[PDB]
Amino acid sequence: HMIEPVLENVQPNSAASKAGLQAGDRIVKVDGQPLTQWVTFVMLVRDNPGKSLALEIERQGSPLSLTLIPESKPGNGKAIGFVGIEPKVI
Amino acid sequence: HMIEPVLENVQPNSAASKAGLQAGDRIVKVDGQPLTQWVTFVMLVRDNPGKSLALEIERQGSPLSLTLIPESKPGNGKAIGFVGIEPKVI
Repeated sequence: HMIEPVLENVQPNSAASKAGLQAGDRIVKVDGQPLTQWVTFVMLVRDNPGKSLALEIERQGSPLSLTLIPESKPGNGKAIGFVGIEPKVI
Repeated sequence: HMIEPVLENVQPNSAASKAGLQAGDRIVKVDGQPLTQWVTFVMLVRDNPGKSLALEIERQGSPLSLTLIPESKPGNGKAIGFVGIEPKVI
């Protein structure tokens, strides 16, 4: 296995904040695809600045659907997504 | 592109600290194996607790050679490498 898609910390507004995402939330689908690694999700975000992603998540074992919209960060090579989530500490 | 192997914050001992790494450092090779993505580096780590890593980095353009020995963290599925680095916020 690798790193499961569970939120460590969410910053304050912060796109992830505004969207309702909490620490401990687990991502289950994005745009109706299941995923199982954090990295899969990260690439998804970075690829969709200001585009809307539809998340099904598990929070306390119960389900939730949240719409999340990456902010747009220069990245200069060239324009990336940003939601403001602290990644689990390696 | 993707995410690059540049270190955001380093932590207080901590195999990464003992090993002598700093925020800003960029990983170039691990056991001669060149890398270009952050995750590539994360994998390498978690997969080698107690094992030891031939490192080549770039600090202010100046190349440099270091050795990392990841601590041995649970994960309990089953025993993972750890160094004490916080990843860029995402």
